Amino acid sequence: IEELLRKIIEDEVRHIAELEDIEKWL
Amino acid sequence: IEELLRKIIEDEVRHIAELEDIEKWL
Amino acid sequence: IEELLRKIIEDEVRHIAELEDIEKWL
Amino acid sequence: IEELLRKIIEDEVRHIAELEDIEKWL
Ligand SMILES: [Zn+2]
Repeated sequence: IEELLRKIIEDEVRHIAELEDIEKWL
Repeated sequence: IEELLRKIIEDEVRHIAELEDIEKWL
Repeated sequence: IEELLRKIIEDEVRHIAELEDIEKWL
Repeated sequence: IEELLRKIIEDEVRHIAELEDIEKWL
């Protein structure tokens, strides 16, 4: 479970970058 | 942007499965 | 923790709707 | 769309805190 949560956190972190980039580009 | 949003959606979908699994196991 | 995971899942579910809507509108 | 993306980012940010807290507690 701990390693799985780590993977989910890493995804959420990538989403912050990706969504902030979309915000900038729009 | 559309392909990027698709990738983010796919991640969020995986998170639903993963978090629901953690809920079941806990 | 179980109730907190439930709240996170609910958010992720809302994101799928919101991101799919953005996909449609773009 | 820009305001909606902002709301999603805010949720993802809360998830990082919440998931990191779960990691610490587990
Ligand atoms: Zn998310």
